[PDB]
Amino acid sequence: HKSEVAHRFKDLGEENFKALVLIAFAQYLQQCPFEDHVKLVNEVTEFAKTCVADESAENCDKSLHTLFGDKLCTVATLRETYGEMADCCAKQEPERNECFLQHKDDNPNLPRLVRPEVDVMCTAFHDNEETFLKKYLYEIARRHPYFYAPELLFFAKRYKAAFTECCQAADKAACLLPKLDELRDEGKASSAKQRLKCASLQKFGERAFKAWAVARLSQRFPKAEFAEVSKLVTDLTKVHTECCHGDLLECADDRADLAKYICENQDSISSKLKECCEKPLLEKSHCIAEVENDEMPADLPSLAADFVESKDVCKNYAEAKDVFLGMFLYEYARRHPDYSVVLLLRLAKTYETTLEKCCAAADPHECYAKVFDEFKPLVEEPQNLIKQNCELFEQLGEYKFQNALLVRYTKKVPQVSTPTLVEVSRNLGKVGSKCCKHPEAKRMPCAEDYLSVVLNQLCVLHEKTPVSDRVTKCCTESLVNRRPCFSALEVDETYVPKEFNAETFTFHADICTLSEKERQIKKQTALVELVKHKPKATKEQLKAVMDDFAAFVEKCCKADDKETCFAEEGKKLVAASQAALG
Ligand SMILES: O=C(O)c1cc2c(c3c1c([N+](=O)[O-])cc1ccccc13)OCO2
Ligand SMILES: O=C(O)c1cc2c(c3c1c([N+](=O)[O-])cc1ccccc13)OCO2
Ligand SMILES: CCCCCCCCCCCCCC(=O)O
Ligand SMILES: CCCCCCCCCCCCCC(=O)O
Ligand SMILES: CCCCCCCCCCCCCC(=O)O
Ligand SMILES: CCCCCCCCCCCCCC(=O)O
Ligand SMILES: CCCCCCCCCCCCCC(=O)O
Ligand SMILES: CCCCCCCCCCCCCC(=O)O
Repeated sequence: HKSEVAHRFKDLGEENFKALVLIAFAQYLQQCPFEDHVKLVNEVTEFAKTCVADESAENCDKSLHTLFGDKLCTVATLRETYGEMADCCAKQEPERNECFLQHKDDNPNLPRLVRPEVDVMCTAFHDNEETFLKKYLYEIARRHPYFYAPELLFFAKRYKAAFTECCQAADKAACLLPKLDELRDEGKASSAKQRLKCASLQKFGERAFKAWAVARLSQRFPKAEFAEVSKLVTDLTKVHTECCHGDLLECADDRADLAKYICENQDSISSKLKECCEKPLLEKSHCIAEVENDEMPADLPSLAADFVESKDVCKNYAEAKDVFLGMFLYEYARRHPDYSVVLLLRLAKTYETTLEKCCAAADPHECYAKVFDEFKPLVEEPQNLIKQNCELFEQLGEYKFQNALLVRYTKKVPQVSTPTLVEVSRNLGKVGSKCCKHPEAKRMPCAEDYLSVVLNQLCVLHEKTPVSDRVTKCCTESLVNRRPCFSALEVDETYVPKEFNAETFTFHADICTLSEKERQIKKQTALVELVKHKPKATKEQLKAVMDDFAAFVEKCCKADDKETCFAEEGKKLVAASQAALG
């Protein structure tokens, strides 16, 4: 178009345009105050309106990258605040934009965002809704500078809905706080999955990513032909390749192009896309990314015909090995939306290993005739793991389920920092409560998506301050093998029990007046420390100390001299436990 800024303004609408301009500036200029950014947005928006009124007005024909770069280089504090980044202004495009991307700071060292009191938030929301929400959008964007801006805008709108509902409700905090907890977790997860996809693309390569995409789209679009799934896989891998490079505009265009193609070819792809494809440009690709699986065709044949029984297996394989393997994955994935993607990838890797070995024998058919028997234990392992864990979760409930995992995992990797052991076990308990509520058919995909997040949260923390060779091995192995590796960890036999420390197991009256969450973490922290000191304690011995501890807290909270009860009966609890263990 003659004026790309006018085209964006008309396509997005003013409100959306202004919010995305704020995010973009915040993600590049992560240290400038909110008020500086608001002025930039207003200036850009007033310029944009000139172009909408006259596409041939001055500078309206300039590229969005040129205009955006020119505006960054007008920031007066650019060299004093960002130093080296101000030298990108001496360059011409496209080198100037590439230079700017290189100086995005993923660890900007900003203070943690403190959640205000419910009444305080609801009052700010009423008195200045836009400043309240937009400031938070700026705070989140500068802290997550690679977070795809449209999706950040989508979260902002869900927050707005939470505040308009709950701030006019009788019990505001009971309404609002769980909504903010759930939204924060979702945003954390979404951010983590974006980073995970890019990290995996670079380490393991384009081929491995295309395999993941073949499985993902085949489950989603089971009625589409292989050739159509494979075309979509190529474009999706290009979308993620570009998007991981970090250029928002290039990422947005590539995504809009794929959404446009998908929506123009619904009849060849899926019957679930009609609603997404009626949505505005801004939301189309995100809607499609989250579309529900289409219903699979009825009476699909067994895979044994084309992949086991046919005389042409090795011939078809050797002609074009990745196309044949992609076809195997497509046929398996479309039939099993109830599998994790990595499970489907394990089956493809198993089939490939068998074909490489067998097609070289004189009688390949005999060699690979039982290959579908090798899939059975691979399928059953996560299936059984899900059944066992969900049944234990129903028996124990979320808190006690977290403590079951806390003990188990402290014993396997006692060297991990106690805060990390608590957070990971807590989050894994949340995966149980979320996914176990699903029917069996959807449990394993649910578990995979949330475990990907939790386990990479563990890996990156460990990466920063490593402690255990076994955790680094599971974190650096095949992502397809990441979950089985963590599951195969055994109790650390060579761990030297940590030395007793008195104040670690000293408790005060503050525990009674703490929030339920902080009291849970306080107790979970001490349970980890208990196992790190007595790693060989049996489950009976541990339950007894936990039962003793529970009596000690409820007796000393109702005590009228609370402080001395906690000290006196605490010395008793510790001395009794030190003899009931070891
Ligand atoms: O934990 C935070 O600091 C945090 C606090 C928050 C959030 C988010 C947060 C994060 N995070 O993990 O940084 C990611 C997010 C990703 C998308 C959307 C929102 C958030 O929106 C309101 O208060
Ligand atoms: O990668 C995925 O999980 C994903 C899965 C998908 C997709 C898309 C996906 C993504 N993504 O990045 O999420 C972006 C997209 C952008 C434009 C069009 C489609 C998609 O359409 C169906 O299955
Ligand atoms: C993309 C996010 C846009 C706005 C999100 C914040 C809206 C106000 C709620 C912030 C309160 C703190 C949230 C928290 O710490 O859990
Ligand atoms: C200088 C960049 C900010 C102004 C232009 C931002 C345009 C973002 C496009 C958002 C629409 C994406 C559509 C999609 O994801 O499919
Ligand atoms: C569209 C190309 C599909 C190619 C299929 C490759 C064969 C499937 C095996 C997948 C192995 C992935 C390696 C890994 O990440 O562990
Ligand atoms: C409490 C943990 C969540 C519920 C049980 C999950 C079962 C283990 C993982 C299942 C499969 C994950 C993806 C995979 O490895 O194939
Ligand atoms: C925090 C360091 C220890 C991390 C322990 C690995 C977590 C195991 C994930 C594998 C599936 C979890 C469900 C299960 O307990 O079987
Ligand atoms: C040497 C150990 C001294 C005794 C201290 C016991 C600390 C164990 C904390 C038990 C936490 C589990 C209780 C709960 O979650 O309700």
